[PDB]
Amino acid sequence: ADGPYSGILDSVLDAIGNTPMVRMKRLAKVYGLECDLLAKCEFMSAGGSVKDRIGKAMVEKAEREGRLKAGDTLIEPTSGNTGIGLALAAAVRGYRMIVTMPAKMSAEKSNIMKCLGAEIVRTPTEAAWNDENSHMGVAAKLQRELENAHILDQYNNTANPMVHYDVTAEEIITQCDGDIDMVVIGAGTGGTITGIGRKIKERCPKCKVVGVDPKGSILAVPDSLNDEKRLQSYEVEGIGYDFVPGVLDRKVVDEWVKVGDAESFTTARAIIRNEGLFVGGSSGANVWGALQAARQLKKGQKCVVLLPDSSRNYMSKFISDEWMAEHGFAPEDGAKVKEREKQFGGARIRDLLSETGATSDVPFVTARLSVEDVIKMMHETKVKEVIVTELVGVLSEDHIAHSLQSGRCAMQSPVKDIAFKKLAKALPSAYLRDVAKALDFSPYVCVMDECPHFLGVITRIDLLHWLATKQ
Amino acid sequence: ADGPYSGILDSVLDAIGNTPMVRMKRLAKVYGLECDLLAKCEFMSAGGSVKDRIGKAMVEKAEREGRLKAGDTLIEPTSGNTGIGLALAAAVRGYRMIVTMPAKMSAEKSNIMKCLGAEIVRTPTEAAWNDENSHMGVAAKLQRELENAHILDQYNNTANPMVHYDVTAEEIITQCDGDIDMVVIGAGTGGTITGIGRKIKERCPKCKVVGVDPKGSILAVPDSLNDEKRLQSYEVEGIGYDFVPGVLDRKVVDEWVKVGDAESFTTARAIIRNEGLFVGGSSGANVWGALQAARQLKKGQKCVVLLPDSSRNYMSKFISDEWMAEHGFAPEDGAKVKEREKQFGGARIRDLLSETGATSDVPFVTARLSVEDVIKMMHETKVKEVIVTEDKLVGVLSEDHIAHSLQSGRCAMQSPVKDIAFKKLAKALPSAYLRDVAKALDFSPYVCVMDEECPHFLGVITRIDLLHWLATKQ
Ligand SMILES: *Cc1c(COP(=O)(O)O)cnc(C)c1O
Ligand SMILES: *Cc1c(COP(=O)(O)O)cnc(C)c1O
Repeated sequence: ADGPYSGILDSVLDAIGNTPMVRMKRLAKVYGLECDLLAKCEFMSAGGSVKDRIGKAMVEKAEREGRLKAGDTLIEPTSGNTGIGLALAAAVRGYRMIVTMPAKMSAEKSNIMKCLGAEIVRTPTEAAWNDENSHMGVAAKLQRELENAHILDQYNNTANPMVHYDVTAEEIITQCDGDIDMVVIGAGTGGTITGIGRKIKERCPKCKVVGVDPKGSILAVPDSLNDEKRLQSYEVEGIGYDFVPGVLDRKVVDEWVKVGDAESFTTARAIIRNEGLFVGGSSGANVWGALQAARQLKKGQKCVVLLPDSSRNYMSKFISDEWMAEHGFAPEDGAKVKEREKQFGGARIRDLLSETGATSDVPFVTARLSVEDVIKMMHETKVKEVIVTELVGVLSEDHIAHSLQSGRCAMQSPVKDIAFKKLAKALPSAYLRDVAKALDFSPYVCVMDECPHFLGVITRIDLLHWLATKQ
Repeated sequence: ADGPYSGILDSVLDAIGNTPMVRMKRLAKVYGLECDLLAKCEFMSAGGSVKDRIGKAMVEKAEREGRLKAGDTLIEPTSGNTGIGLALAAAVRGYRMIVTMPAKMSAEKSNIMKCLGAEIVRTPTEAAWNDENSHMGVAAKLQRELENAHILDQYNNTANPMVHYDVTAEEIITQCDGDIDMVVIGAGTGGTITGIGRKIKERCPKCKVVGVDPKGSILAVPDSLNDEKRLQSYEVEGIGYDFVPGVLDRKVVDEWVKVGDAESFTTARAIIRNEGLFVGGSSGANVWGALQAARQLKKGQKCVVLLPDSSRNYMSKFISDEWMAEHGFAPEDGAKVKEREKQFGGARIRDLLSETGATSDVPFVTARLSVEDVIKMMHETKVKEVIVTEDKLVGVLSEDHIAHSLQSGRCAMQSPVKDIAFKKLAKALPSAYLRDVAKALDFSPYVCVMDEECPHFLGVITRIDLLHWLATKQ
């Protein structure tokens, strides 16, 4: 029904948590998983991350003990999500924010906490925690040098594990009705996995707890798992560290699963494709860990896995196939890239223009002609489309007539006002895959932008016609 | 309590909606609005848009009437959000998706609809609806040319308004306990405003219904409100059209408010700054319309405004200050750009290097020196940091990281310097202002001056140096 949100909320802080649990039947069918893979969609919170809970909780704990007054400054090292949570709490309750985060983290997080009025200091990616330039070290320095500064230190604050122990684990227990068999959590600061695993093993001791640690970190036990890649940076952000935080109770976890960046990202893409959950890279890491760990289970029993943050923090980072190509990551089993690679193959627009028989050339105009003369030329030449020379764009007779009737195109007005400005430059050597990719952003694709002696325009409908000629 | 999500959900479609209502006390205090401004945070749905509801429900209607079977293809013209909703519905229930959307719309929508495995064809932005190259006309053509293809036509499908009439407006009424005085809705296809306004006027006739359409659309009544910008393109996505959709009943709405791009985006950033709602531009337009319409209201009464979609669809578009500067929009009264403009002004890094006093040339290394020789030279020169050459510029190296990596088993003594150097860096020049280097420091930890006369760098600059400079002023 409507119990948590049926009322009126005083602020965004009152909208943190209460994240739904969804069954990943399609992904399990894809990967051949017998058990029920449940997903705690923590990325659906108000801040789009699991760290909203610990941010709100640290702020409430600070205010409860009188350790924090209005106008004070908050400094916090984070991979990006705790910074966003604390910036939200500060913008709501009137606190100043100064964030220290490594340069490796995506720019979306920095821009988001900039929109929230948080000063952001960046730290080198390769710097260990001991260094003078670590995000925690720079946080401590800023705390020392600044007046009325505060650091809640999510790496050691007791609120971080205790709140996942109090509300999050209780949420998953109440919705799973107590019957939980396997719990897969990503290992960052470790407060989440500690709290959740402890609270679920208290009331459901038969449940197994497996932690996910990226290849590069030293959080998994024993070190024989880390020796694959020790202290080497990874493209996934949010999980893994070069030290055990105070809130991480490594004795709560039963298994550890090392996951690389490629597997994490391809599993996140598979989640988005098959389930429709806009999740982050750490979610893909956790889901691949679950796919590796829960294979011994059968139907009936349920394995819950966390989805820490949403795609918002990595919109331009890993959703874009170009960045996946620059890193050489397998995009997905079922995706548009491989579909186009299979259907088009090595076909280039030379083959299409030759098999069609387009020995014609689209007429040209000086891009400053009047509507009267261009209408005369369009009616006398019998062709439909025209491209304006110099590129400015394209112009069709239908748009000409409709805009002239719509009161936007006077007869004496220049063509530049009524032309189509969106265009994509191509050349005959380009493959059909790349022009199909470019058509995702531009409606038309003009060729030959040698000499300006292009032949015509190519669009998606022509690609579908080409796909109908073959096969 | 826990009523809607206390159980397990079979799919993502069962997790859309149920969006909470938040009171925007801080934004009202900032803008000086006496009444209670309620915000329906529709952007927090599973798909991050208000169109998730209409997509799910149109698919439910198609399946319930036997008009849709597994394996079929779904085609729909959209500004980006209805496409996302129908793509989620298709990926879950096993349908094929082909989307037609104008090129004006953001690239994040295109990329995310590619992630759901949907074919995406674009249409020219300046194309009128009568053109055969418009998204709706191209969708009709694709339906004509393809087998088992269907168009649900959110512009004419009666599910679109009736869902907001059935569930969304009921949610608003239950959350407001019936007492609603004003309701402000953005006018795109017109389904949401029609449905919600009708359902509230049925149960709360005292409630006024105000519609928001961008300057450029012709949905306002009378036409004297459009003559500002007749059929002029706008940057906001989701609201306004060049024709009245079949679902929009313009008689349901009482007032109309025109909003431009600049006001919409400035109000969206102000919402993000003061309330903490990662929301989109059309919501800023709606909130500006509400601020201009409910000014006459007094304390106690409630003015409800809908926020259709989230910032995810405009992450790189309007959250980034660079693009808003490219379009010349006032970012916000209180923001980092104007704060730095005020605190720093026209100050350049030469003033900082002169006031502190550099009179020095930072040590330099060939970036292939052994750790033995670099530690020897650093101890003999007494300096702390060093800059390493090409193996362009590679970066900086500090003795702290040297020692800590050496003991960490990551720095051999015979290893090259490039292993331990910092690879994130930003190129600067003495003439650069403090504001631009402060902006660049948001992405790079270090900033080196005068890179590539002669390659004679004068020093390295960090945020702490800017704070120390601000400590010499008041
Ligand atoms: C915080 C976070 C996690 C989980 O970290 P914990 O320390 O275990 O709470 C996972 N992924 C991302 C991206 C995160 O930001
Ligand atoms: C669709 C949409 C609207 C309005 O849609 P209606 O159905 O006409 O209410 C507003 N903003 C955005 C971003 C949209 O996508």
